[PDB]
Amino acid sequence: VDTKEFLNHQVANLNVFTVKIHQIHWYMRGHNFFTLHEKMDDLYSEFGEQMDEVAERLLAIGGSPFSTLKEFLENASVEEAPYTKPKTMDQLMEDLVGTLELLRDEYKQGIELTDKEGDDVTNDMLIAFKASIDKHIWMFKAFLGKAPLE
Amino acid sequence: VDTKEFLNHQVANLNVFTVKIHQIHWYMRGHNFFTLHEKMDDLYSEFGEQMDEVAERLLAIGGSPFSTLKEFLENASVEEAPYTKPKTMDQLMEDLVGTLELLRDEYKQGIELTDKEGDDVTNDMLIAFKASIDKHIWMFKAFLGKAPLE
Amino acid sequence: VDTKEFLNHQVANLNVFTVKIHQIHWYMRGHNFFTLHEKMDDLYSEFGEQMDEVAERLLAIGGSPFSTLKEFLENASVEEAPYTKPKTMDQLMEDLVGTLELLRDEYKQGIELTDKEGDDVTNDMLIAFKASIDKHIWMFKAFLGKAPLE
Amino acid sequence: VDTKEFLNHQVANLNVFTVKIHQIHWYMRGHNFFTLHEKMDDLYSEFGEQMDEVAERLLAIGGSPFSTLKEFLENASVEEAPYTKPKTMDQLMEDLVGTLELLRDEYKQGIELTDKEGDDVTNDMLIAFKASIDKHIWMFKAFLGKAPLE
Amino acid sequence: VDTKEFLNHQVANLNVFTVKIHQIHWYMRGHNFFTLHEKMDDLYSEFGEQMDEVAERLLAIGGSPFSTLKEFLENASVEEAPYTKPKTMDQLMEDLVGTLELLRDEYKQGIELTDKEGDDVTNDMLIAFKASIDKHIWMFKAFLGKAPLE
Amino acid sequence: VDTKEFLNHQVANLNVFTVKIHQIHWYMRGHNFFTLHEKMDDLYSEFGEQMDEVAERLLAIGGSPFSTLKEFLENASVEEAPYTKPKTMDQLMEDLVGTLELLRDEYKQGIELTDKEGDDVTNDMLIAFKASIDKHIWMFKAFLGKAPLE
Amino acid sequence: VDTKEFLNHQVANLNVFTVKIHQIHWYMRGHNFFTLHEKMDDLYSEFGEQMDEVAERLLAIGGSPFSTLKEFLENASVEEAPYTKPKTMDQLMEDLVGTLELLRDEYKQGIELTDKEGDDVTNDMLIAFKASIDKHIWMFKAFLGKAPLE
Amino acid sequence: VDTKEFLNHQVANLNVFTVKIHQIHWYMRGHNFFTLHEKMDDLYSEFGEQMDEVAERLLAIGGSPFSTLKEFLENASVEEAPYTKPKTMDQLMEDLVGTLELLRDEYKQGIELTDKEGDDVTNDMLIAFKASIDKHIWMFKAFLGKAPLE
Amino acid sequence: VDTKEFLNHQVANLNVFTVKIHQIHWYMRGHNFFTLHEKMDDLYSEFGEQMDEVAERLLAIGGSPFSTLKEFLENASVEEAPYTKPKTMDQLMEDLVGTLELLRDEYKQGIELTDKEGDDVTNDMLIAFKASIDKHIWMFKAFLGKAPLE
Amino acid sequence: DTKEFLNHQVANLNVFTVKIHQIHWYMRGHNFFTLHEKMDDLYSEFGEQMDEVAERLLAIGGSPFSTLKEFLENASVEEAPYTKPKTMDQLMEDLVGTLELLRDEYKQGIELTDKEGDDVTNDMLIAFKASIDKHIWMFKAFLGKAPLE
Amino acid sequence: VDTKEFLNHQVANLNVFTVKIHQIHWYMRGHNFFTLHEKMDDLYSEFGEQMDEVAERLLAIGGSPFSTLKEFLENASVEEAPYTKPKTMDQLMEDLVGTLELLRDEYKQGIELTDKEGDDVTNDMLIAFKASIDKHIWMFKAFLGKAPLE
Amino acid sequence: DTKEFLNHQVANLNVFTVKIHQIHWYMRGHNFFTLHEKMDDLYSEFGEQMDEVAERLLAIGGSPFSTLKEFLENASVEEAPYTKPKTMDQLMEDLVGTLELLRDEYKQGIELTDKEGDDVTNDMLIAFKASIDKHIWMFKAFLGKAPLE
Repeated sequence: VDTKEFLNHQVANLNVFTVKIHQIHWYMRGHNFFTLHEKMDDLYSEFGEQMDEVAERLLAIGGSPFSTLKEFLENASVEEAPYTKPKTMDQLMEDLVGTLELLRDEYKQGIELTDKEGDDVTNDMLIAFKASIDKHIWMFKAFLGKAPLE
Repeated sequence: VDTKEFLNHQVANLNVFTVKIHQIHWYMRGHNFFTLHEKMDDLYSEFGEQMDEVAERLLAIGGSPFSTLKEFLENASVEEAPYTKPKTMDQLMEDLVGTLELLRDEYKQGIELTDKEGDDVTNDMLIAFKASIDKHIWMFKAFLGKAPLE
Repeated sequence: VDTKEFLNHQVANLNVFTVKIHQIHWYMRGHNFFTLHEKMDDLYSEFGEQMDEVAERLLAIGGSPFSTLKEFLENASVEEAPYTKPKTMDQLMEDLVGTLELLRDEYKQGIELTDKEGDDVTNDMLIAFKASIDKHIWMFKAFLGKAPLE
Repeated sequence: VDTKEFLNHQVANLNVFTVKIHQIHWYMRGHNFFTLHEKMDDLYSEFGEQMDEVAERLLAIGGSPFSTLKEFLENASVEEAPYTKPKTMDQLMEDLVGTLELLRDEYKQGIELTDKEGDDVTNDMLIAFKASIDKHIWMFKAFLGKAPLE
Repeated sequence: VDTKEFLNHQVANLNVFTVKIHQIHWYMRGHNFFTLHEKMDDLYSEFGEQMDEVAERLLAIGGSPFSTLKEFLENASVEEAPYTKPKTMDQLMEDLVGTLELLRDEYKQGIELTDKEGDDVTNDMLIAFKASIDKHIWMFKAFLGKAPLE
Repeated sequence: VDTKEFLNHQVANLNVFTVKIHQIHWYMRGHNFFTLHEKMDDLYSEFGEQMDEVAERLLAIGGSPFSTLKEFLENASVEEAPYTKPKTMDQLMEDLVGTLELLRDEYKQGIELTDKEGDDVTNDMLIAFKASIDKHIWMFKAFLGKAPLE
Repeated sequence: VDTKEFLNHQVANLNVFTVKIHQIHWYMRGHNFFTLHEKMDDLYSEFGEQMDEVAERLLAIGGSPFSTLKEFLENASVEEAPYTKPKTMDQLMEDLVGTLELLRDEYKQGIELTDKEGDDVTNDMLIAFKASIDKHIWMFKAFLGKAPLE
Repeated sequence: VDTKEFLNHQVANLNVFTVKIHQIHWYMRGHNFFTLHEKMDDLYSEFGEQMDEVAERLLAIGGSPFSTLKEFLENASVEEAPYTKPKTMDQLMEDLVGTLELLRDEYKQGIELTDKEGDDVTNDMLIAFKASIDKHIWMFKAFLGKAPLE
Repeated sequence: VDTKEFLNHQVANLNVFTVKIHQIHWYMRGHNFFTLHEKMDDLYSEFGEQMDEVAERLLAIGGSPFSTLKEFLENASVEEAPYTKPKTMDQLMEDLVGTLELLRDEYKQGIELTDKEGDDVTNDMLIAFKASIDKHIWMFKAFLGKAPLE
Repeated sequence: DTKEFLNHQVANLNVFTVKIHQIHWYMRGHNFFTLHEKMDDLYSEFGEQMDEVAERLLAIGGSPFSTLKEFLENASVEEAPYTKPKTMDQLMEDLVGTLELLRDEYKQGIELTDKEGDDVTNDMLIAFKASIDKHIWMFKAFLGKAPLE
Repeated sequence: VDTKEFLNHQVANLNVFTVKIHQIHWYMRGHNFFTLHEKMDDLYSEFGEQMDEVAERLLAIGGSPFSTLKEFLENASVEEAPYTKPKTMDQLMEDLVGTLELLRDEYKQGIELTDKEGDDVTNDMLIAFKASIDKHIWMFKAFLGKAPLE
Repeated sequence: DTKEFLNHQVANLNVFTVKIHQIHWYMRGHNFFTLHEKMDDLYSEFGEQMDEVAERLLAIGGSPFSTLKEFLENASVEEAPYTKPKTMDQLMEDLVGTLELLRDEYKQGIELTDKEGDDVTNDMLIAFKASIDKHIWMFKAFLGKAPLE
């Protein structure tokens, strides 16, 4: 697996993720609704920007980003489920935290990979994104009454 | 079809549409690249906001929006295709104009539908969206050297 | 009943309502105090502006808005009660949602009435207000762990 | 008359009207000069925008807007007279109020017309403009010490 | 009388007063309509904020603010009258100046009282409010062609 | 021709010119549509401001500005034609550049005239406007692939 | 008389003038109070800036600006009188207009003088200031129901 | 104690207090994490500013503020404890409320002290700070479901 | 002396003081020119606003402010001298510090006076001004290498 | 070493910004307005790169070139007088070429500073290269070409 | 020493350092007082932000930041001394520059350590902070007339 | 003529902005922060003068110099490499000197364009000179000197 395949894989991942953030944003209920609803708006913007930047980096290294929902589903390792049963706020936030941890570890693989391949720019980009992702994992786990690595 | 089903269909449509806008945004080449590149960012934001407002309206009337790429693919009438053969700027803009016209005509059907069901709010929302889509159809058709309805 | 009497009635209702928003704003306690306190400031501004526009529209059609607390009490259908026994955040929010539902249904009546008398402008105004009120009913009921319209 | 002809007619009307607004802006005298001078600047921008939006709407439905002073004079029903003998602030404001009432009633006819032809977007646009015109008529008639419908 | 009762009394007074400002804002006519209309918006905001700070200060000292129109009418010393006969701009402004003078003198009483009970914070708050009210009395009486305190 | 009549003549010119800018704005088609569409918006604001400043200067020197479309048509040397046969983007831009060169030359005569009459203020004003016009001629001729003085 | 003496004379003049503007600002009474009071704030700032720029220009040409009230009184041709008798709004505005006309004519002498002396920078500065002064003379005379040169 | 010693003591207190605010900011967990996390950012800035202003006031009256952590620990009466065992949101907020009450009462003593020594400026400064502290105590006690003085 | 006479004396003082600030602003030379030049602009604005607020307070309590340079010269205790012999930056700053100390001590006398006359508003106003002056005395004395009270 | 490289890039970046102005002044064609404003943007961005590089060189104890003579004597970027405007595609080709030169030279600087343990200068150059790569994609797309083409 | 302990040690360092910046801010005297006073304000904000970011990073990797002055004193290697004997501006700046060089070198060890442990995020963060610190050392040493590495 | 003058000032202004950067990078002393930011301000202002002059030259049918070589060959402003930082007073003396040179040359351009009937270029140069005179007063005051001294 090389840099282009990793960035394209993350394009698929991030599209599935922003749709998931919309799902939480729309279906959440409970006493933390206002704060976590606005917060999901913030996350949607942030990872939409991550997605645009990953696609633009892929383009800049001569790659071709996935650009259809078909390709995003076919290639993403992030998972999604239709919202049938009502979920508690904690359950939605655990789904979010799980996806954030997936994206963190996959980005770690991308950082190591781009280091071996000598792609310093992509490396730096992935590191910055991971920094934000770690911050979120800490904050949302704090919401869940848990330690970041718990 | 009723109002809830129509709005949900438009949620699917707009997700497919915004990803299509991203496709044009990433893969376009030619002398108009900078202008239409920024223009695609603007359209992405605008129809992202349309989708947000449609989903929020569907929520406010007791509906349940589609919230996965699987559901969007299963329900959208907007057509997507992976970017394989290279396309000219005029060709990408013709795809954009085509989907805008589809959304226009479906929005007209939704306006008549909601006006028949007595949902005044959704009616007004759809009319505002159509106002904007008609403007975009005029402008992009002008870019293509054509009259709006031609 | 005609358009003028309806708008004036809503002047009375909206004054009683903004004062109610102040009651909730001042007397609320519980873990969501900070978020819901700011939220009540927002609602006070929003419905203060709704009240200003209803009065200005009433003036523009040749009407005379109620302009004293006495007239407001005499004509408003929104009910107010002095704050004697402590209420929980959920009790205050249920009162708020109740008044929002009252305003939604009465605004629906005004939309139908103004559409019957051929007052297009007042109709459009009430429809925009109802759009926002429906949004609020969804969000606050979501705060209460309930579906909108439930 | 149909929708296209009506919109074009209002383009001519709005050009004659904005020029009249400039006339009052330039020639007014009296103790309310500073307030009403700035106010005329505001109206000039607002009705310049109405004109731009009416023309863009006309373009979007396949029409061809008038685009010369000759066509405006030949087609406008708004009436203009060169400033000759000095006029009082109340006289100029009466001219403005009269033209505003002309535009109000003609917009009423257009709202009915677009409602008959099923042009929902143009109907909504004209309704918004009429809301603003009604507000202005109330305020300027108040300036003249008169009721909005007096 | 003590500090809590005074602040609550001013809650009632300021609610009756802001509604009065709305009455003047809506019903005014004459050559100064535009300037005094905007000015009334400013006063409504300013004394709305004074009312919010008086209530928040009352809460902060362990008091319970009046929070209904009924309590406001029952306890406020500011007098309100329904708008039946037309009033001139000068009559409305004289009513406004009168209520400002009432508030000035009562605030003077509260400054002396709170200085007597050792409530430094409430004293400082009332003194700032009186500073502004005195400024308003000067300016509006100047509008009336009169000296302040005359 | 003296200074007052020169400024009034330019009031007419600038009114016919801004309407022409609107014509180009509305009827343009082709690949440069978006950039030149916004650019025409900018030019309309700028030359509207020049016109307002010219009229205010005419007022300040004891003049009486033209304030009707009839006066503008009778006195303007700028040429207008209703948009009948379709024109290319280069043709509309060549019309615009032509009118700009007309305004440049007439302003040159106004600068010489005002220097002759000792009108330092109007001289300075016309020089500033001419600076702007010269820049516009350079940029639009560069757009047309032409030298500024070509 | 040379450039330095003229600029220093205008430093004295402008200081006396800004104090006069404060006088009008403080002592004015009448129905135009709010507009003309704020307007005097605007004028105070504008001519304070003229004064700073004249002094900085004098410094830049090797001169030494007056910098005491003593020097301002001893050198200014603008006149001032203590406010003893109450004046009407029109009387204050006539005093202002008179001072503006004095400053206009003296600036005209400075423009001619700096032209003969070849001081283009000071010339341009004085011309810009005069442009504003003419605009004010027109506007304030319009307030007085008079033509600018009347 | 005199004014200088009191102000220096409050410098030490405010440094210990801001560090405590950071402690709560970092270690909080629970469903209100996002709101109270931002809230702690706000308090950290506000009380950082109180500290800066207290120190600058101390400098202005000829005192010498503590300027090392050692002096802060040796002189502060605010008490700090390292975060060891996990604490609930209510436990941390109780610590904050307690420290706020300590600062409130000590500020009361300082207001009396500066009032005795005739230090009007420091008296006023401490009164403003106490107003803010009283507001915070009301709000945070409301968060804990308690009355401000309970 | 009473409150009105004191405030009027301070109007005279502050006019002389702001002109002195302008003198330092124009004539200063040395390595600190840029910093102290901007600093003088800031002080000019600040004490200009002090003078505005003092005059407005004098108006609000029924007084009549001095409004000519003649009256300011006749009544101010602040000393001005024409700039003849060149002065160093330290010397100009010592003049500034001297006048700031004069205003401080006179403001202390006014604070005691107004507190004795029971004018709480003017008392608070003067205390705020003294707070700022004490800060400035600290900073400029620090610039001069001195302790505040030295 | 690192100092020699950064100073070289000061010269390169001064020649480059002057060239950006050259394109800004001499461009003609239907894309004039968009690319004219675009050249303003590029001039700001690489003006800032140049300032930031010089500040880094100073921060590590170096002395930046600060005269046009030193820039000409040291820069590897190439400039040519325009008599003459050239087509828009020609100017964009020149710009893309200089961008690729700066990209590759910056890559050499990243490797150099990595070997020398200058983490800060390494990070700075990586950030600049990220932007330069984006520009190469966009201007190459303008020219109807793939990025690495 | 590992990454968690390194970051915590830097939390202590940055707290002692910001308090030191406050010391310099408060006690500085001399001709450069104003510029360096504001500059110390800026440094305090910047290094406060570095400290907050370091603690948030420590939290994100499963660490527990020091959160008391006692922990800061016991763990910080940055040196502080109470301000007793007066110091010159160059002495305070030399203390500041010294602490900056300490932080630069300790951050260099943290960069090497984090590179060793594979902590790409913390590595990148420390590099950004070190970039800023290197710039500050250059600028402050230039202020002291010294070379950066001198 | 006017075109020759404006193009000469393009060269002058490019040499000047590079010199402003030179002062910005090499200054040391107690006034470092104020004059460092001040040099940022001057670089922006004369950068804009340079752009505006070039745009005027284009607007009158000229072709601006657009390479460092042309700037060196045509500019009357003088530059010297700094090895070497120099005192703050020395850098400010150099700056004031270039400002006076630009002032006098701009005066010649005002007279020239006045004789040639180019009112626009005349007004532009007069505005620039106004600013340059203000700067000469302020920097001369910084040096403890009278403006025309």
